[PDB]
Amino acid sequence: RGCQSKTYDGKIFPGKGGEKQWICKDTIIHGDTNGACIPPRTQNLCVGELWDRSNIKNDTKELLKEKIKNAIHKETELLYEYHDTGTAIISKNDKNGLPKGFCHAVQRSFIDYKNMILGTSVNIYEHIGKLQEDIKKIIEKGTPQQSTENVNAWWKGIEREMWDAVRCAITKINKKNNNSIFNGDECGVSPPTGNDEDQSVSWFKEWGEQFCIERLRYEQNIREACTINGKNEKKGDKIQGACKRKCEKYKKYISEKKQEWDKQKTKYENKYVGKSASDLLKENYPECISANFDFIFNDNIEYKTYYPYGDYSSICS
Repeated sequence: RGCQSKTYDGKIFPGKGGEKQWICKDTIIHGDTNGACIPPRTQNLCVGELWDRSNIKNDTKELLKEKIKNAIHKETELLYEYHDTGTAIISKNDKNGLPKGFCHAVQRSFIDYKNMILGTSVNIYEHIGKLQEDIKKIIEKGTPQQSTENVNAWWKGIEREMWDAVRCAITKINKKNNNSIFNGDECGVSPPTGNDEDQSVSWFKEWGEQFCIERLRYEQNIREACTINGKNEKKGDKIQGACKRKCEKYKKYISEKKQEWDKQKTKYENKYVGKSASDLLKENYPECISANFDFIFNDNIEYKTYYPYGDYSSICS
């Protein structure tokens, strides 16, 4: 049942809206994994074979494995379409001849599958949930007794194969264009690892890439509306028409993103002592280089007065 074209950042043209939004949950004690804000992509994860209610209550680990593989293959195929058509927010920016943001999206969904199966899934997500309980039962009955350790070992034992589903799907795309010859290793010869394993970090990094890309889109729109003629617009007396409109859209945007930033920044910096949320985003995404997060999301009252449009207050005046 299902696993259709993605819609998490809006439907693919001629499709209208249907976009999903980041869902932030109050993070209590976090000793193992978690994650503060759930990505729209994660909410659109192709589960189908696994769930819709669990559909693996009485399956064997071998059949569980084939379903996971099928889900991963389809997810990769669907994400390719979503970024290729330039519908995903992170694909809009610029563009092997892989669509912009596609590899990052696939890596993130792979990590989401891993965490959903290991039971170490950040915020107990509605659709999945009880799915993890049945996984543990299937594994416990299907493997030699030495419970969370057995599921972990099982995943490690099949991880290479699951990643090959991604590589295989990438090569299967070689039925479309001859602009590039995909060998399947474009998104990495091995699955994501390191800090990317921690779903909390993966989600925050995704939030940051999207945020920075949208910020640049607002900047371009602002520049086109506030800087023609020779220089001025709404410098003069106050902010005029088109320039004010674009600047106001940005102010509104930052206002909405502030809550998401605070929660993720706090969770990340408290778990990774010494490391800064700003560095994490700037070291990973080119789009975040020009973003001064501390300035953009400053809580001072003097800030909203002196800089009504945040970091773009000078272009907006």
